Amino acid sequence: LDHAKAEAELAINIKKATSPEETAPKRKHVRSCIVYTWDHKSSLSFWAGLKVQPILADEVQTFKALITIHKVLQEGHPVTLREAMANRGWIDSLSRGMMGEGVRGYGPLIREYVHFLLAKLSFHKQHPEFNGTFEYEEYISLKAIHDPNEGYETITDLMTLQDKIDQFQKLIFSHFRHIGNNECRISALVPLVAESYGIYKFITSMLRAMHSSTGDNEALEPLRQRYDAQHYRLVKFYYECSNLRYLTSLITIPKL
Amino acid sequence: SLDHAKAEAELAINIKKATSPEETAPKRKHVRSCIVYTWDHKSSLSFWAGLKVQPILADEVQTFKALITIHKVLQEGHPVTLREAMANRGWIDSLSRGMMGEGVRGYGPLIREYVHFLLAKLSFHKQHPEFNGTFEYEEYISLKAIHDPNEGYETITDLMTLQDKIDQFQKLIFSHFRHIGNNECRISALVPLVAESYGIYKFITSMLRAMHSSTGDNEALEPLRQRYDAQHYRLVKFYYECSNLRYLTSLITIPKL
Repeated sequence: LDHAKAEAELAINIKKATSPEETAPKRKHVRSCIVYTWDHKSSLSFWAGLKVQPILADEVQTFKALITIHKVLQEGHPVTLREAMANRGWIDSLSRGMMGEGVRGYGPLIREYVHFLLAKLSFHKQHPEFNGTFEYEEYISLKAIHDPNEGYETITDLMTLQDKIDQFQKLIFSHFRHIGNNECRISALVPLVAESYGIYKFITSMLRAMHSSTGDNEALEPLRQRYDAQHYRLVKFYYECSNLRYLTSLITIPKL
Repeated sequence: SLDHAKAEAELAINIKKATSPEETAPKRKHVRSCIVYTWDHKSSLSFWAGLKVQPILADEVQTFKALITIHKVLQEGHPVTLREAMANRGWIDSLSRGMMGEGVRGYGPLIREYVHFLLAKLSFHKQHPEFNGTFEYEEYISLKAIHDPNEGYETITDLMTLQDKIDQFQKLIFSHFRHIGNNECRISALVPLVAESYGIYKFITSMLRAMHSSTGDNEALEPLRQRYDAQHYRLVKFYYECSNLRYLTSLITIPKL
């Protein structure tokens, strides 16, 4: 069967994406996990595949699994987000540090990632119309007229998610050991840049759209103030990212 | 902005849906519509009047949800809302009295405590109209405290009193958590209390810091330092208990003290 071929191949992708190698999850295999969700309009074999891995024995393998999960939530078929809701309990179980076991010290990073991913899934449950990177043009195309009162509440939820990303990236930067490169730690910043920029772009477009063309727009000033605060804070994050040679080799850091 | 009569009619629908008997958080877009109304018309009078022809007191969940909605409108509405709220103190008080007791679902004590807190909040804003409803930080308030330390002392004391009200109320809300049910309606009241407590905390911290440099009288401010420390440790515990609530953390960032 070519069906059994497809299942066998995804199993290899998940395995190799979460190997013991202390670096970024192998891109071709993470890419193949993402593609699988689009090809079959289903992520069920992805979640099943991760559950049968020997990933809890090494905290690097657990951390690489969470990076892979994050990327698949971001870029996979929309159903991936829906099917992730049933796996909240399993995702929460990864926040342990049984084996690893703090020789390289990923425990705090694993707990912070699990907290973030559950917060991401909480948002997508509340706001199912979004895709994994909060695309504005995809979001606003689904209806003719959009409620600015829903828009206000949605932005404050996104800003709260932006705060979790900023806390998490700062924790990753603190864990950088001086000599000998931190490629696995730095690789987690790749989807965090994508997440934070996705949020930034949407809030920019939506907050602009909500402003009445003339008048003071007094009601939106709390969002403007928090938007500006998060902008300058995101500039600092992206400046620190642009000075990492390994991170800039993987992605283009947004300007802002 | 629409026709006045038609605008009040649409606001009535928002108030109705926000205060429905569904044991949930007040439906957020309708609470937002109530807040936005005050900015659009530069007046909260329609909101207060709209609440008067919305039956809520027969159902404890509706009454508690109404008090959450009132709290959010006081926080985020046009500044005139706080002034116009003063004439509705008697009515807010009436929501608790005509006593029920516990109630079937146990919102009775939470209702009475929310009314108690909201009256204390309005008492503060009457005495101290320089602040806004959400205690959005303004450095100017600490500058006033530098130049008028007698006034600053009294304002810090009153801020601390309001902080104690929030601490007592949040403790009561946590004690009424039930293992059956998502606790969303109860937890949706904690959200504005966390926001308000932090705003108060930032003001107390900055004003008390500013007053030590200006006056140089460590003996006179010692009671405020003693109370500050106590309230700090309480607030850490409050924010710690909130950190494990996933509905709350999805809506607001908990401060790290």
